[PDB]
Amino acid sequence: SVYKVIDIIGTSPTSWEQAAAEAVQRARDSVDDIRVARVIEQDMAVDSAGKITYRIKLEVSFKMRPSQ
Amino acid sequence: VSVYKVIDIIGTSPTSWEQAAAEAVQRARDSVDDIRVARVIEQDMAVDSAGKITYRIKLEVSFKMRPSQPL
Amino acid sequence: VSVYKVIDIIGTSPTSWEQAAAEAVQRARDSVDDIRVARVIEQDMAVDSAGKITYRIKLEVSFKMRPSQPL
Amino acid sequence: VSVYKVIDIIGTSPTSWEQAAAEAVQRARDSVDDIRVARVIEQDMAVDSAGKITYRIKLEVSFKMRPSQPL
Amino acid sequence: VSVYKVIDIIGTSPTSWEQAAAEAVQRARDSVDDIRVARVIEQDMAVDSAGKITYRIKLEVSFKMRPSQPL
Amino acid sequence: SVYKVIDIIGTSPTSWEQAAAEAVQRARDSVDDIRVARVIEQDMAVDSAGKITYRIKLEVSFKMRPSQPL
Amino acid sequence: SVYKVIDIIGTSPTSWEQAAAEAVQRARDSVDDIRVARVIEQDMAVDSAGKITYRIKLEVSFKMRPSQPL
Amino acid sequence: VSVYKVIDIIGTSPTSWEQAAAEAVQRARDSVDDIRVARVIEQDMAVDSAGKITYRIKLEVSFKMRPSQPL
Amino acid sequence: SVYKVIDIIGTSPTSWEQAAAEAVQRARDSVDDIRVARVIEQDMAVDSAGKITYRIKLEVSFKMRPS
Amino acid sequence: VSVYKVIDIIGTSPTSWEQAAAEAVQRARDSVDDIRVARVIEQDMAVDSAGKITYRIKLEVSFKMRPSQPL
Amino acid sequence: SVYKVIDIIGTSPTSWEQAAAEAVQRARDSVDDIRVARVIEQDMAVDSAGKITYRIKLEVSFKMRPS
Amino acid sequence: SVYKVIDIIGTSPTSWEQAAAEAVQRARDSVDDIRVARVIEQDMAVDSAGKITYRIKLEVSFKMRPSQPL
Ligand SMILES: [Ca+2]
Ligand SMILES: [Ca+2]
Ligand SMILES: [Ca+2]
Ligand SMILES: [Ca+2]
Ligand SMILES: [Pt+2]
Ligand SMILES: [Pt+2]
Ligand SMILES: [Pt+2]
Repeated sequence: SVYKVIDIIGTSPTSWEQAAAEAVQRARDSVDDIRVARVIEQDMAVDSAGKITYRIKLEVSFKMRPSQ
Repeated sequence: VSVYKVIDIIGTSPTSWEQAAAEAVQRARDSVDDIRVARVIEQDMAVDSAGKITYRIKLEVSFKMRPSQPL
Repeated sequence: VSVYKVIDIIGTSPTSWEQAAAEAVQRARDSVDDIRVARVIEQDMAVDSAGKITYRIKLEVSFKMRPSQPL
Repeated sequence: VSVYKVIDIIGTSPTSWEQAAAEAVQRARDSVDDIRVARVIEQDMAVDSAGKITYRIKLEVSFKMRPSQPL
Repeated sequence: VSVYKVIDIIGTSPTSWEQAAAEAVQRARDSVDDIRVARVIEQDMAVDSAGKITYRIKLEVSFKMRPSQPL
Repeated sequence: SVYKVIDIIGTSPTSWEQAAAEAVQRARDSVDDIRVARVIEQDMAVDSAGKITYRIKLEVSFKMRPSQPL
Repeated sequence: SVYKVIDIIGTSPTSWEQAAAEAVQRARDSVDDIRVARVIEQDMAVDSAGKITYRIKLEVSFKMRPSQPL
Repeated sequence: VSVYKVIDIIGTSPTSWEQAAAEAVQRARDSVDDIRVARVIEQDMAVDSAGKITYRIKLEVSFKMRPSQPL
Repeated sequence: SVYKVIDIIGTSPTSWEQAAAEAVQRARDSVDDIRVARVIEQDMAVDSAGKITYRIKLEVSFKMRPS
Repeated sequence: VSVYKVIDIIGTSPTSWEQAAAEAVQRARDSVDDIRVARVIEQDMAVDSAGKITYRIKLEVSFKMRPSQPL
Repeated sequence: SVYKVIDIIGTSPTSWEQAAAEAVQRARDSVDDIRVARVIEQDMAVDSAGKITYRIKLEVSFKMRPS
Repeated sequence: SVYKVIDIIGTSPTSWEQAAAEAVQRARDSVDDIRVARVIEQDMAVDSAGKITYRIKLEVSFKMRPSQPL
């Protein structure tokens, strides 16, 4: 009945959707009761060749197990 | 003499935020016939226990009120 | 008990944001009798190709929900 | 459901913002019963010339948009 | 005339945010007397070294200034 | 040098500019120091007959005199 | 298509609408496809005599044309 | 020169937002001694299919960062 | 060094990503030096046949040469 | 019953935003000894007509209400 | 009377004040009427060896001159 | 590449810059890939003697790794 909230950033060369999804799946590997991920910010990183990386910051909350 | 109402509406899709937006815009157009702009207010995802993702988006749209229509 | 609905409306005017706002409020009062305040949320101008300006203003108002009005 | 309606509503109470919010939610649930989350947008108090306080709260709620339901 | 001053004030209580607000509004009403609405701007808690909580709330109120009152 | 900041509301049946000018002139009654007023918020009161009052909240700042309260 | 966004400030002794109109016209003298100007901020400057100038900041967008720097 | 860690946590309770906030403070103090302020970030309510309400509240807390353990 | 910051809008019938990349590619035509573009706002234009245009407003910053 | 006033104040300095803030706080403390925290709200610079910069900073401070600081 | 508004970023190895001073002085090379610069955002770049650059984004306005 | 983002507060009697460098330095003890720190909030504490402590809240992000559990 008490949850930790954290922000994470996903990235992808394909889409904000895939960057988000990757980040949520990685989070689920280790905290395992994420129900909602809220989009906080979106941006793009760009290199000199013009390759774009889509980056997305998400807020996810998870039930804290009786631990520190 | 033109007064508009503004509402928020949410679309959802397994595919994308663009698809979730398009669903909500289509449903709004079935109710009113002068929507020209829909602004993105918030985006999120819902994740079910099996890890299936649904993309969700809240849009703000305005449309001209008809005389006598309720608030 | 008493519960209220809040909505956002946009008035428009070739003259002023005050006139656009008064038009929106008067239209609102044609439907509900209990509006005593209207908060300004946003203002803009639309411009056509001749340069004719329409002042536009988004207002938030609230009013009592009547039970015989479906949500 | 691919589309959800969103509305903002205000509840009031002489006793708590929690009561003001529960009343607003329960009144909305009378009309649409799949409301699962209500977000607090704004809180205030009205104070009458005797000093009597009314707690007021504005909530945003969403629910599946029905066929033939206005936006 | 009819110019108002707008100020923020914080009330505190071990019991609730509503009581902390009531304390602040009652205190303000004995100095300035035409306060009709108090808006909640921020809420927090102070926790002491023993773990006792003090709920604290920042409110915005406006009151009519006397014709000659300094700023 | 240190400046006090205050927020004030003016009102008018006619315009927000008048509402603002009224608030600003009242401020100028006890301080020759006001050079900018920022609009923070705008609304209208509407009475039962539907008469409108435009109201506007402004922020002003001015030098703190060594004997004034904050 | 791709567009440029800019903020501009108009001023007037008369009204925020006139300040805004004036800035918009100025903008339109250079580009023909401004369709909306969003109000971002309003303020007033006030001189030592208490004379008021209404000032308004607006955000406008227009199609960027080859003969146009960023 | 000291460094502090900042985290956000959410408490919940069927009773009130004050109680939801106290549950989250209690849980935080099980791990750290020196939380002294908890700022309210957001409040909402979750409503189950039976109409039962749970009050939820997101708090931001800071405390001394110790050389061990995570940023 | 000193950088200029500008806002630009890209549009696409396909996606906000395509609208953004269009806008960034065009910016890098006038100044190759852009490394990040932050999304500021997103919206859609909808015509009377219900055809959607996705639009996105980006902030970019670049080394001021001027020149 | 413990109620606090909140005010905004601005300090200025040709040297730094730190010195600007410190000047404001020191002036505030000349009147009210118990100010312990000041939050930065905004920073800017005023620039004169041959390039001299003045750093300015707006701070928010709170302190227990008292009749020598009416409001 | 009409004014142009722009955002600019300055950097410094030593302070946000100096980073700001630099951006303001660079703007003044091009325009004469700048009277206020508002701070929008502050950040720091940090290289792989731990060296810090203070960066600041300012908004400035000035009268827009003919053409 | 998935990153974690956290907020951290540095303090210093010297300046907000030095308070920021303190928090950045401390974070570098834990992770090595921090390249930018964004300022979120600034404040000061002041003691009864007028001694000031500058405080600054920074947001930083770094690639996820076992030693920095979520
Ligand atoms: Ca309560
Ligand atoms: Ca006007
Ligand atoms: Ca997409
Ligand atoms: Ca400094
Ligand atoms: Pt220790
Ligand atoms: Pt008093
Ligand atoms: Pt891990």
